[PDB]
Amino acid sequence: CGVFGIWGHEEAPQITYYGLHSLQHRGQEGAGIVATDGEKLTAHKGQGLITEVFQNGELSKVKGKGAIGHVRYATGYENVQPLLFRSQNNGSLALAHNGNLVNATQLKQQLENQGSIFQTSSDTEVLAHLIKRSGHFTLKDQIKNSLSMLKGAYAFLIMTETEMIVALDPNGLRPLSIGMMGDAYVVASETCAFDVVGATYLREVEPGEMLIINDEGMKSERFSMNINRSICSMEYIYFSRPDSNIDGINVHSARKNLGKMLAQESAVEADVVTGVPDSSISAAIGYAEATGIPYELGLIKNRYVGRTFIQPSQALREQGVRMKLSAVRGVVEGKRVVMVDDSIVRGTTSRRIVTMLREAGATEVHVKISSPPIAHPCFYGIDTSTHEELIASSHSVEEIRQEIGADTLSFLSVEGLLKGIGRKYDDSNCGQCLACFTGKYPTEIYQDTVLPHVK
Amino acid sequence: CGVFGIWGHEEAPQITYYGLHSLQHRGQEGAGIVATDGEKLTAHKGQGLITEVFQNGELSKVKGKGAIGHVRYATGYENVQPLLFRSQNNGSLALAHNGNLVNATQLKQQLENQGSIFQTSSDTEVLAHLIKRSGHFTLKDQIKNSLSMLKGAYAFLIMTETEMIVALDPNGLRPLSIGMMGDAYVVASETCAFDVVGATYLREVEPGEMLIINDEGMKSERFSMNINRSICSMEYIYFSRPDSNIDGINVHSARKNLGKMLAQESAVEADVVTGVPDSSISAAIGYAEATGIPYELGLIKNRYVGRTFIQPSQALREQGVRMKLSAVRGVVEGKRVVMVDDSIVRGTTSRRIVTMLREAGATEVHVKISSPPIAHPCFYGIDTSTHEELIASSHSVEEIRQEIGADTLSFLSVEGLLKGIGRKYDDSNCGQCLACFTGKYPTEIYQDTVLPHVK
Amino acid sequence: CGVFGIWGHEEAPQITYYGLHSLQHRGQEGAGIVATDGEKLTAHKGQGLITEVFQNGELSKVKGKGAIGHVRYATGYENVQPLLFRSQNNGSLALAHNGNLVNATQLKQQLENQGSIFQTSSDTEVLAHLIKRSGHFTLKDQIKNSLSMLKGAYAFLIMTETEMIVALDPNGLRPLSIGMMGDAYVVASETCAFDVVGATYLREVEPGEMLIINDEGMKSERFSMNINRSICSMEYIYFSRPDSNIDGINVHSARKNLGKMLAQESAVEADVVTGVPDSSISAAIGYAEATGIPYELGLIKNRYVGRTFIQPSQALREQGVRMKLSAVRGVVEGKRVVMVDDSIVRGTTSRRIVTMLREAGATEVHVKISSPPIAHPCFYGIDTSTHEELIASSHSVEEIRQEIGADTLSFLSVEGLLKGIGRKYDDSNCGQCLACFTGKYPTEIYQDTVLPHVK
Amino acid sequence: CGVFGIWGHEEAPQITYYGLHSLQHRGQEGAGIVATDGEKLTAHKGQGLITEVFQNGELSKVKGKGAIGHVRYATGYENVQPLLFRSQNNGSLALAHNGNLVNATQLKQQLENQGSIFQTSSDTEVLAHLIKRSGHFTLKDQIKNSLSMLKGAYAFLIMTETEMIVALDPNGLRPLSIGMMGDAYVVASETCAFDVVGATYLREVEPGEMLIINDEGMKSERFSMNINRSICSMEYIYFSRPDSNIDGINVHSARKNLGKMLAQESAVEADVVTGVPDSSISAAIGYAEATGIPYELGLIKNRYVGRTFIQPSQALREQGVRMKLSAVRGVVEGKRVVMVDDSIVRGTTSRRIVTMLREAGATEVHVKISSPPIAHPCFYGIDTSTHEELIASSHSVEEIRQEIGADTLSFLSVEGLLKGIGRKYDDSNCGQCLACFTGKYPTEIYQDTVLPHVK
Ligand SMILES: Nc1ncnc2c1ncn2[C@@H]1O[C@H](COP(=O)(O)OP(=O)(O)O)[C@@H](O)[C@H]1O
Ligand SMILES: Nc1ncnc2c1ncn2[C@@H]1O[C@H](COP(=O)(O)OP(=O)(O)O)[C@@H](O)[C@H]1O
Ligand SMILES: Nc1ncnc2c1ncn2[C@@H]1O[C@H](COP(=O)(O)OP(=O)(O)O)[C@@H](O)[C@H]1O
Ligand SMILES: Nc1ncnc2c1ncn2[C@@H]1O[C@H](COP(=O)(O)OP(=O)(O)O)[C@@H](O)[C@H]1O
Ligand SMILES: Nc1nc2c(ncn2[C@@H]2O[C@H](COP(=O)(O)O)[C@@H](O)[C@H]2O)c(=O)[nH]1
Ligand SMILES: Nc1nc2c(ncn2[C@@H]2O[C@H](COP(=O)(O)O)[C@@H](O)[C@H]2O)c(=O)[nH]1
Ligand SMILES: Nc1nc2c(ncn2[C@@H]2O[C@H](COP(=O)(O)O)[C@@H](O)[C@H]2O)c(=O)[nH]1
Ligand SMILES: Nc1nc2c(ncn2[C@@H]2O[C@H](COP(=O)(O)O)[C@@H](O)[C@H]2O)c(=O)[nH]1
Ligand code: SF4
Ligand code: SF4
Ligand SMILES: [Mg+2]
Ligand SMILES: [Mg+2]
Ligand SMILES: [Mg+2]
Ligand SMILES: [Mg+2]
Repeated sequence: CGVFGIWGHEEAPQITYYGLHSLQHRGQEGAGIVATDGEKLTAHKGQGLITEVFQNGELSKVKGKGAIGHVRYATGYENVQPLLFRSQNNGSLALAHNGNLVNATQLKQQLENQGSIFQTSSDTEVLAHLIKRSGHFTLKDQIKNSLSMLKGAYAFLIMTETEMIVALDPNGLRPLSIGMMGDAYVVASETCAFDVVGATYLREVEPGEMLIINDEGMKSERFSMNINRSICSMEYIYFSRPDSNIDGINVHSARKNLGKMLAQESAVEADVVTGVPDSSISAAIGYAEATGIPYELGLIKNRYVGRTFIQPSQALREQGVRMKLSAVRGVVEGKRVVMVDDSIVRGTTSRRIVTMLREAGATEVHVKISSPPIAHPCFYGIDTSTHEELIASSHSVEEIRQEIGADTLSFLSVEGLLKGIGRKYDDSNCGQCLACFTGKYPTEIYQDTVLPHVK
Repeated sequence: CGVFGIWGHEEAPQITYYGLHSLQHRGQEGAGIVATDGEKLTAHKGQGLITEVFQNGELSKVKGKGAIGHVRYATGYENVQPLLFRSQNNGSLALAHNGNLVNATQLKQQLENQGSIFQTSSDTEVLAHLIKRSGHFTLKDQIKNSLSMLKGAYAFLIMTETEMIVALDPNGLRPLSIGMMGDAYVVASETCAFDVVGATYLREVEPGEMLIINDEGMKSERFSMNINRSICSMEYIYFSRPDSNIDGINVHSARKNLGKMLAQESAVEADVVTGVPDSSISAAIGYAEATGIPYELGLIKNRYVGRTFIQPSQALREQGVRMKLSAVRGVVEGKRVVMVDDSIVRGTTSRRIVTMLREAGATEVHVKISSPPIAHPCFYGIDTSTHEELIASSHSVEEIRQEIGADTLSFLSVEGLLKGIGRKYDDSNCGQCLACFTGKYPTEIYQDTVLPHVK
Repeated sequence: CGVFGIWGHEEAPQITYYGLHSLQHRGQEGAGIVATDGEKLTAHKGQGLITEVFQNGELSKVKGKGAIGHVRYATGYENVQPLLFRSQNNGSLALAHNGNLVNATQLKQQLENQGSIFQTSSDTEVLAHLIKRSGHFTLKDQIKNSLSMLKGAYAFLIMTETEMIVALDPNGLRPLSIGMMGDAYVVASETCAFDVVGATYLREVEPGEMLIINDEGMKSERFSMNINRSICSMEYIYFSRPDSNIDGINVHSARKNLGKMLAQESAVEADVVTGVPDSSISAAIGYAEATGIPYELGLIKNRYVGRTFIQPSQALREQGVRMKLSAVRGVVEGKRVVMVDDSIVRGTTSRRIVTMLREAGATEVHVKISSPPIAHPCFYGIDTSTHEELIASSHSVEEIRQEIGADTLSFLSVEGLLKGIGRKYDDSNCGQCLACFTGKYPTEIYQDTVLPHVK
Repeated sequence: CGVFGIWGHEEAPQITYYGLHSLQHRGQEGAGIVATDGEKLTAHKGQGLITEVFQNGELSKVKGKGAIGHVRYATGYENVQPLLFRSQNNGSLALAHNGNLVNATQLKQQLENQGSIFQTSSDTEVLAHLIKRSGHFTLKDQIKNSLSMLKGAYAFLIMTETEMIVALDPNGLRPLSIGMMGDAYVVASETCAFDVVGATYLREVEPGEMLIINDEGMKSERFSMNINRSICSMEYIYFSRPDSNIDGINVHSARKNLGKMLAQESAVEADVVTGVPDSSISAAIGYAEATGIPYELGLIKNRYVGRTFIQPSQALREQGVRMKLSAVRGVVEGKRVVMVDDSIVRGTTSRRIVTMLREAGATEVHVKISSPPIAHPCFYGIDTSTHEELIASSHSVEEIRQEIGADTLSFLSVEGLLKGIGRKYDDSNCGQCLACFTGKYPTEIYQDTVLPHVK
């Protein structure tokens, strides 16, 4: 999921459309914008892409000087964010979340026992309920208080008629950054949103920090003095857009260095290096460049394989009909190929890619993954978690190489990964979460905790 | 436009969906399939993408053992091909064209003076009328006769209840190839269609050749003994998909060598090489690889900028809101950049790209084009032609350079182009049309001839 | 089908929208408007209702000072009229037909043997082909000549850049009338269109007459000196809108008199008179009024049973789920009911209505039909013809009574019908066609002649 | 709004579709069904008509043995009912309301001060919140308790996995009735739903009664011992379907007697009586029948003037383009006309109708309304309330006549209204609410009370 907010701009909702658009890759299962003129909050949101949602429901209707918007990844319209709430006497509150609350089950029951009704399936709503059923005089304080009860990953955009309030979990598991458009303030899951809308980078939101932005500026305030830096590794490996800089480190560049690292760890002798569009192009470029083997487009992703697309019958696929990707035998025929991918999860893609490549007449396929094996669940986002079984969880690397049918299989080591990304922080893992590789989670996982999809 | 036919396959219409899908890049302004069981011809076709056309109108309805399908590029439903015609006594005829008939105006008047009514704007219809108002006993012959009266570029798919008939203009200006799916025969504008559906390459259809395919096989027959090989250069430079092999030469590989050629002609000293997604990625890879400068993603194309997408107000764009592309300052900031593009037409894109790149903090932009300047009209397809004025037609490489704002600007020479593609044919231009560069057209252009868009 | 044209009005296409709208009942299977400014012809047309076609495709795009429009009844977007044809040297022609050409098969072959290609399934196209392949210098003359070769029912609207041309078959089987909007001329299948758009009635187009309307006025010209008046009876009984006056006789009033006639022929003793909405409301009002029995709404038609509507499973219908109509037991329970309907065709509706009425607790059902039995095919329109078998064609009135389950069944006699409508022409059937009752067709029916649906 | 529930039927959701369909006239601004198999509650709902909602979202998905459905009138998807609520431990609750809670503002603040979040704008949600934040052990009791805190009009359908619970406000302002389908129980706003789905009438739900229906039957329980019968008069005059029997009195028959009453109060000498389709057809029939003047269709409502329909420019309307209705001059030309309408609100319709009728050449128009003037707000439904100003509130009868331009204007007296409906309940107004005529409301209207639209 991706979130974008901006405060202090005539066309805040348009900017949000564009910002949110640049984050559209974060998920395409819904989208929404809520905007404020100072008096009223306007809002349109729906399922599907941002474009399926607007000009299928007018962007003109939503008007304001501040807005927050959310792009939802999904595994019901009630769940499409931002969530907006109105009240008789106390005005309005819109909220948008990226992450996952690892104690949400707990809190829902407590809040339900206190008499809260839940209408969505979102964590964002839980935050809404804590805020309401909170003692403090001010919202700033209701929020600070509520935040400190949440466990897990969360980047939160919240706004009312008069302010925008931004908060990041004290591990800073998800990225969140701040930018300037003149005097406007902009806040986005990824920096690419800034590039796209004309915003200048300012800095990251600090884990455990909270920003209150309004017509007289921005103020920062802690809500968790002790912080334990562990940003999601997959943001770097896979999930963010390559033009984004996570913490000033560019995602393309990082992923390319992950390729150089792979080349230094497990070089093999070969004729062409291909990436997989679009997950592992930057790794592949980096790998080829390190080894001296030429980078080729040995695999093509069909640009138009949306949800509209009719799946070939399984019998057709046996026949050889491709769906999303195919191997270019124009390029690989008679070559021995290094196929670089960002990661392996189920293993199903790499097996398929190895098979197509051989069916295009590659003589060797050497699969090289720019991540350590993925053997543990994620609990910090629906986007990053999965219900699918993990191959790395039960198969050794060699057991895996046999399953995908590669000639060789190589994963980046953890040091390689950490070294490749080049993150500066002082501890044995550079302020990154590595839970899904190592099994060592940066927050406690309770026994009532459900997997993000399980909601 | 792109055309796909297959004869001898239970699921000919499904295969055509998938084949046509792989050619979807050829144009998205309409699409259609016509299929035959041996008795009746079924057909669904509409405007928009293949997916907007199917599951918006059922693919299940169209059933057969042969089908031909067309994907239309455009600058009205009546014009979406294939064109299907029925008759009381003489059964049916479906026709699909890719190319442009440089004498269509002439023929229309003659056929109109003979009492033909025209209901579409397509060249395909002209062929239908010549066939009908033709003397010969058989269709094969009516077609051969009709064909010989056409001037220009044309790949034709034609079919009836009982046969499929394929024909290519005797210059072979557009590609057309044949493949096998078991015993089925398959014919497509590009080979990538074969890759995608499980077809094996057989050969190209010969310029001036005509194929008749039916339940007992395929037969070839000339309709123009003297042929003059001049395949569209842009198919190689720009227009085909990179996994396609035009005449056994792979389009990715070719375009990459065009990069190597650029590097040998006009190397400059720089820090990063970027392509433009997706037009000039392969050129860029090749250029970087030749020069030793690192390949980076210094430009990103937003994946979701469909026709649904709301254009930023011109005032917003002045503000810095991007549409389709943006420059990654995460990558270029402080670097001197070689920006490789396939071609320049209006010049408007390259100017923009140069500006964004400088706004992302690139210190130098060196624009290097993997084509000779484009200074003459195309007359051999709506896809390849344009109503926009050509910058290269009135500006020296210098006045252009100044106009896009590049530090340097370099076009591939013609020899470089010919050498890069590396066609082996014996004549001064390797069996390629270079008309839009050189002004020397491979067919005669009459005075009544309209530009392809003018229809 | 219904046709509307107007010449000499800034907003001719809007007027046509509205005119066509008032004729929407004529059929809902497509619709189109073609308009001219004097230079170019603009045109939008599609399948479905006029509103599904406009604001699903803009009315703003079609602009002009004359337009013709068509509303199509159906049992292909190629078939939606008007048909528009363009040419290199000779400008444009749009044509719209209401009726059916009883020799169309003949003509198509002849025109096909002369080398015409047919792209639609419409009669309108045949006229287009005769006009083109016609010897005379002027269009007026080409049309007159072409017309005289047509056999059957036809009201034609035709127009070019400069004129509108209107023609009615020399039997005047379909209505067609002329009106004035200021200085504009208006032509419509039904007069209700005039009421709706602010047009004044002028007169009927004479059977075998042809109008040429242009910027200097209207001129009349015969194309068949000998005429034989036989207007479709169903236009009066059923098919036209009740606010329309066919030949100055109002359709409501006529149908009501048909009710008075029924009352004079076969009065029965009963408690309530119900019509069937909406086919036989006026008849029912008239019947009740004659007999003195009270008019009630003993049947209700659900206003929202469009094509979107999910048909109840046949098992549900056995359970008692209704679709379009139901009987009001609030009104009929314990009463003996006269149920008046305009006509019987298959018989399936009257049986159902009799059953529902008995299930609402009516003690008697007396079915009284304001038309003679329908025992012969129609050949003069798809609207008026049917592929369904005619009950009256094989069943005596008695049998039909037994089949619908009525207590009594009564059809209007032919004299009653003729007397009720009240037309004053001097011949044994008052200038009406009674073919589907009597079997005596007012034009010759050839052996190659297909039923209007068979196309 | 209209509500339909049925318990104990394999196809409960289909039946609900059909039942809801028959209540579609109640409003077309949304629709929804929730169904239960005993374990899970399934639900589809959306904006627009029932058919726009289903087969645009599958009815097959929603399955069960009980269901409740709602059809919403509106002047958001969040507001489309039924409202469905789920919980971790306590299962599910769906609720649907028809009516309006005249103290909802009060209760929302109280519930908001107790920490409730409100996500819809509906009264239905308020009931949901009272139920949750209620002390009692059982739901039956939580509801009874919650109900007793509501002020205003309310018919409520509520259901869970195991039961259906129905309740009517102790004034019985909205109709609600019970029927049988074999052993199934059916509950609907109007009886016409029963007719349509094959249900037998059982009785009305008693004002202040509550039904609990489950797999072992139905049980009744009061929640307000003292009841004060005042059913909405407009249900009879206008709002219900003519085949519905409100409290055993048929709505057609009643409205017809309202015509007889009008005829007895203010007969005038005239030539034809027309109603207005479809609001005042039954009144008109009754009037004509009383006076002996013939009933004619002097006005026609265009059947296809949906929300899709393009409104004629105001300039066109000045020209004489009609929208929904037009006058039949075929019928009224030269006649003096009694135009009977159910009611007058703004007065805008009657003025228009009088004008069209004169433009069709009626010599006199005598407007006769089958309701007392409407001079006071409604507070008991969005359907029945309006934001438009009431003409009768500031204009004397004779001042309205001048405004609509009638020759004469006549309202039914209150006695006439009461007498016509035939009602005899032992009080001065027969158990009907007459608030919008008299100003004497049957419940107290608080100072915080907003007009139903104001939400
Ligand atoms: N506009 C864009 N340009 C380039 N890369 C992008 C863009 N948007 C997202 N991405 C990248 O796409 C990658 C995944 O692409 P995709 O092929 O859809 O993934 P996968 O094949 O694994 O399902 C991500 O790792 C991300 O960096
Ligand atoms: N599925 C695909 N994968 C990669 N490249 C593709 C694909 N389909 C088409 N192309 C390529 O895209 C290029 C043009 O992409 P695009 O960015 O849309 O062009 P442009 O930016 O010039 O308008 C073509 O030169 C073609 O080779
Ligand atoms: N706007 C209208 N108002 C009243 N009657 C109309 C209107 N439009 C068409 N009609 C009438 O509707 C009748 C048929 O209505 P419908 O119930 O659809 O026919 P059927 O039930 O036989 O299929 C026609 O006989 C025609 O006169
Ligand atoms: N299927 C139906 N058949 C007949 N009358 C109906 C039907 N459904 C609703 N009605 C009636 O329609 C009347 C209003 O019709 P309409 O013309 O839409 O109202 P109005 O013109 O006042 O806006 C109501 O008074 C109601 O009794
Ligand atoms: N790690 C990861 N990879 C993903 C995700 N979604 C798609 N992918 C892609 O899926 C690949 C592995 O797919 P799998 O092995 O499960 O078939 C990775 O290369 C990556 O490109 C996700 O959420 N996480
Ligand atoms: N030559 C050519 N380039 C095209 C066409 N359509 C899009 N392009 C793209 O447009 C670029 C030049 O755009 P322009 O200079 O006209 O603004 C080329 O790099 C190519 O990527 C086309 O039909 N022909
Ligand atoms: N005569 C006739 N009736 C039609 C037509 N379309 C619908 N109807 C209706 O169908 C009724 C008879 O239906 P059927 O007996 O075929 O079931 C007539 O009352 C009329 O209301 C048509 O084209 N012709
Ligand atoms: N009383 C009433 N009439 C309504 C309503 N909606 C539509 N109408 C119609 O509107 C007519 C009066 O329209 P008006 O005078 O406001 O222009 C009544 O005859 C009735 O047919 C409603 O909610 N209440
Ligand atoms: S477990 Fe893996 S995917 Fe999840 S936050 Fe940590 S690094 Fe990211
Ligand atoms: S046969 Fe019957 S339906 Fe046909 S034109 Fe004659 S009267 Fe009309
Ligand atoms: Mg990948
Ligand atoms: Mg390019
Ligand atoms: Mg009828
Ligand atoms: Mg009314």
